[PDB]
Amino acid sequence: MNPDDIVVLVGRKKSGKSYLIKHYFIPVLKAHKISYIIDDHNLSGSEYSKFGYNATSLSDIVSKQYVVVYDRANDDFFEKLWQASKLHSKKYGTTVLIIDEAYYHFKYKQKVTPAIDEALHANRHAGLGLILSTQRVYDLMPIVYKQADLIIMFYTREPNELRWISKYISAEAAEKVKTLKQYHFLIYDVNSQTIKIHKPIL
Ligand SMILES: Nc1ncnc2c1ncn2[C@@H]1O[C@H](COP(=O)(O)O)[C@@H](O)[C@H]1O
Ligand SMILES: [Zn+2]
Repeated sequence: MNPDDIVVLVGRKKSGKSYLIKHYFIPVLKAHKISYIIDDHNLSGSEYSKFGYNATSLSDIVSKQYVVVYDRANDDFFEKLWQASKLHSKKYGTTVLIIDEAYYHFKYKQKVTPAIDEALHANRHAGLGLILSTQRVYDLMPIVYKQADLIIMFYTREPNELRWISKYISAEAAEKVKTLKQYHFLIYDVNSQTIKIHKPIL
């Protein structure tokens, strides 16, 4: 794998999306001593509170190695977060920014600020990987899928979703996602146009 990859996770509630982040991605990052920042929008105790230092200021995001951000509010937040995260990776080296409700920052039809643009196109220069998760394929700007290194998808047969997957990801991906069993997930490697059907994690 690669710490500075953009990984997009797509699946409904209880599909196994969060489980994959909590019991695969997070433990493997830790084990390899890859630092991470969790931009957490779910609530006392954030969904990801157990997995890092619960930051209460921008300075905490820069200075703590494993950090959880409670994102429950100004509209320039991502720009602030992004700035803080860049300073974080200068200190800790390559860092994964984990965003569990990615449609907050990368929603379909939203304007693209320079920060969002850097996040999608220059993330390796910035020393920052991304793990973005969303409920439906069509929640995010199509551009996110074009810029992804890896796209992970759980079962769906929703026709709008299949059309988006064919159009912006892979028509072959759109074929295989229809037959995924519970907790199984398709991995599409954007760079090698490779598909792998992965079994449920242990
Ligand atoms: N091996 C497994 N892979 C994925 N999900 C599992 C597994 N075993 C149990 N689950 C259940 O699936 C939930 C994950 O759903 P989600 O909120 O989409 O992550 C967990 O909280 C468990 O209740
Ligand atoms: Zn956020």
